[PDB]
Amino acid sequence: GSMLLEEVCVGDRLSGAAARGDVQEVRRLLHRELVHPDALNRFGKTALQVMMFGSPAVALELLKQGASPNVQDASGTSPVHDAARTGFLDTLKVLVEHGADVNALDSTGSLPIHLAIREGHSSVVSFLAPESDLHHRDASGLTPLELARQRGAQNLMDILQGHMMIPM
Repeated sequence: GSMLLEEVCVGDRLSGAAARGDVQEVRRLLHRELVHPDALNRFGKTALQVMMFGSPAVALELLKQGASPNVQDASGTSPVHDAARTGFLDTLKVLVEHGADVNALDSTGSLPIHLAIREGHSSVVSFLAPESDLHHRDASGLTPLELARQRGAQNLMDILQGHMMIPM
Protein backbone atom coordinates (compact mmCIF):
# COMPACT_ATOMS: atom_id res chain seq x y z
CA GLY A 1 0.00 0.00 0.00
CA SER A 2 0.87 3.69 0.02
CA MET A 3 1.59 5.91 3.03
CA LEU A 4 1.85 3.26 5.76
CA LEU A 5 4.45 5.01 7.91
CA GLU A 6 3.38 8.26 9.56
CA GLU A 7 5.32 9.95 12.37
CA VAL A 8 4.04 13.53 12.34
CA CYS A 9 1.05 13.24 14.66
CA VAL A 10 3.56 13.86 17.44
CA GLY A 11 5.64 16.24 15.35
CA ASP A 12 3.66 19.47 15.40
CA ARG A 13 2.30 18.28 18.75
CA LEU A 14 5.22 19.50 20.86
CA SER A 15 6.33 21.73 17.99
CA GLY A 16 3.21 23.88 18.02
CA ALA A 17 3.02 23.77 21.81
CA ALA A 18 6.58 24.89 22.57
CA ALA A 19 6.34 27.52 19.84
CA ARG A 20 2.98 28.77 21.11
CA GLY A 21 4.74 29.58 24.37
CA ASP A 22 3.10 27.42 27.02
CA VAL A 23 5.38 26.25 29.83
CA GLN A 24 2.33 24.34 31.05
CA GLU A 25 2.08 22.20 27.92
CA VAL A 26 5.82 21.84 27.37
CA ARG A 27 6.04 20.76 31.00
CA ARG A 28 3.36 18.06 31.03
CA LEU A 29 4.23 17.27 27.42
CA LEU A 30 7.55 15.54 28.10
CA HIS A 31 6.72 14.83 31.75
CA ARG A 32 3.57 13.07 30.53
CA GLU A 33 3.02 13.13 26.76
CA LEU A 34 6.68 12.09 26.56
CA VAL A 35 6.59 13.95 23.25
CA HIS A 36 9.67 13.47 21.07
CA PRO A 37 12.23 16.30 20.67
CA ASP A 38 12.56 15.55 16.95
CA ALA A 39 8.83 16.18 16.51
CA LEU A 40 8.35 17.67 13.05
CA ASN A 41 5.24 19.52 11.86
CA ARG A 42 3.51 18.86 8.54
CA PHE A 43 6.27 20.84 6.83
CA GLY A 44 9.29 19.38 8.60
CA LYS A 45 10.61 21.68 11.31
CA THR A 46 11.88 20.91 14.81
CA ALA A 47 10.41 22.29 18.04
CA LEU A 48 13.44 24.54 18.54
CA GLN A 49 12.97 25.72 14.96
CA VAL A 50 9.43 26.85 15.74
CA MET A 51 9.94 27.61 19.43
CA MET A 52 9.06 31.21 20.30
CA PHE A 53 11.85 31.48 22.87
CA GLY A 54 9.03 32.59 25.14
CA SER A 55 9.10 30.45 28.28
CA PRO A 56 12.70 29.88 29.50
CA ALA A 57 11.80 26.51 31.01
CA VAL A 58 10.26 25.53 27.68
CA ALA A 59 13.69 25.78 26.05
CA LEU A 60 15.35 23.56 28.64
CA GLU A 61 12.45 21.11 28.36
CA LEU A 62 12.98 20.57 24.64
CA LEU A 63 16.77 20.43 24.82
CA LYS A 64 16.40 18.37 27.99
CA GLN A 65 15.06 15.52 25.86
CA GLY A 66 17.38 15.32 22.88
CA ALA A 67 16.82 17.76 20.03
CA SER A 68 19.32 19.11 17.50
CA PRO A 69 19.36 22.94 17.80
CA ASN A 70 21.68 22.97 14.78
CA VAL A 71 18.84 23.37 12.28
CA GLN A 72 18.43 25.89 9.47
CA ASP A 73 15.66 26.59 6.96
CA ALA A 74 14.92 29.20 4.29
CA SER A 75 17.85 31.61 4.43
CA GLY A 76 19.68 29.42 6.92
CA THR A 77 17.76 30.82 9.88
CA SER A 78 18.03 28.69 13.02
CA PRO A 79 16.57 29.25 16.53
CA VAL A 80 19.41 31.62 17.44
CA HIS A 81 18.81 33.74 14.34
CA ASP A 82 15.14 34.29 15.17
CA ALA A 83 15.65 34.58 18.93
CA ALA A 84 18.09 37.40 18.16
CA ARG A 85 16.13 39.61 15.75
CA THR A 86 12.90 38.64 17.51
CA GLY A 87 13.90 39.79 20.98
CA PHE A 88 13.91 36.95 23.49
CA LEU A 89 17.22 37.23 25.34
CA ASP A 90 15.41 35.28 28.06
CA THR A 91 15.02 31.88 26.40
CA LEU A 92 17.67 32.88 23.87
CA LYS A 93 20.57 32.78 26.33
CA VAL A 94 19.17 29.60 27.86
CA LEU A 95 19.54 27.60 24.66
CA VAL A 96 22.15 29.90 23.13
CA GLU A 97 24.35 29.26 26.15
CA HIS A 98 23.54 25.54 26.28
CA GLY A 99 24.80 24.90 22.77
CA ALA A 100 22.35 26.32 20.21
CA ASP A 101 24.30 27.00 17.02
CA VAL A 102 24.71 30.74 17.60
CA ASN A 103 27.58 30.97 15.11
CA ALA A 104 26.00 29.86 11.83
CA LEU A 105 24.69 32.42 9.34
CA ASP A 106 21.72 33.12 7.07
CA SER A 107 23.33 32.32 3.71
CA THR A 108 24.45 35.90 3.07
CA GLY A 109 26.95 35.46 5.88
CA SER A 110 25.51 37.61 8.66
CA LEU A 111 26.08 36.21 12.15
CA PRO A 112 22.98 36.03 14.40
CA ILE A 113 24.69 38.80 16.37
CA HIS A 114 24.79 41.17 13.40
CA LEU A 115 20.99 41.12 13.23
CA ALA A 116 20.76 41.96 16.93
CA ILE A 117 23.06 44.91 16.29
CA ARG A 118 20.77 46.27 13.58
CA GLU A 119 17.90 45.74 16.02
CA GLY A 120 19.02 47.57 19.14
CA HIS A 121 17.82 45.11 21.77
CA SER A 122 20.77 46.36 23.82
CA SER A 123 20.95 43.16 25.87
CA VAL A 124 20.54 40.74 22.97
CA VAL A 125 23.15 42.51 20.83
CA SER A 126 25.71 42.80 23.62
CA PHE A 127 24.76 39.27 24.64
CA LEU A 128 25.03 37.63 21.22
CA ALA A 129 28.31 39.52 20.89
CA PRO A 130 30.58 37.18 22.91
CA GLU A 131 28.15 34.32 22.25
CA SER A 132 29.12 34.29 18.57
CA ASP A 133 32.03 34.44 16.13
CA LEU A 134 33.85 37.44 17.60
CA HIS A 135 35.76 37.86 14.34
CA HIS A 136 33.65 36.89 11.32
CA ARG A 137 32.01 39.70 9.35
CA ASP A 138 29.17 40.13 6.86
CA ALA A 139 29.86 39.88 3.13
CA SER A 140 29.62 43.66 3.31
CA GLY A 141 32.76 44.03 5.40
CA LEU A 142 31.56 44.70 8.94
CA THR A 143 31.99 42.80 12.21
CA PRO A 144 30.36 42.85 15.68
CA LEU A 145 32.19 46.09 16.49
CA GLU A 146 31.74 47.66 13.06
CA LEU A 147 28.02 46.90 12.80
CA ALA A 148 27.76 48.36 16.30
CA ARG A 149 29.16 51.61 14.92
CA GLN A 150 26.39 51.60 12.32
CA ARG A 151 23.23 50.99 14.33
CA GLY A 152 24.47 53.09 17.22
CA ALA A 153 21.22 52.51 19.11
CA GLN A 154 23.43 53.49 22.04
CA ASN A 155 26.64 52.21 23.63
CA LEU A 156 26.51 49.30 21.16
CA MET A 157 30.05 49.17 19.83
CA ASP A 158 31.01 49.83 23.45
CA ILE A 159 29.52 46.65 24.89
CA LEU A 160 30.94 44.40 22.17
CA GLN A 161 34.21 46.34 22.25
CA GLY A 162 34.84 45.42 25.88
CA HIS A 163 33.71 41.80 25.64
CA MET A 164 35.59 41.53 22.34
CA MET A 165 39.00 40.84 23.86
CA ILE A 166 41.68 43.49 23.43
CA PRO A 167 44.29 41.92 25.75
CA MET A 168 46.41 45.05 25.34
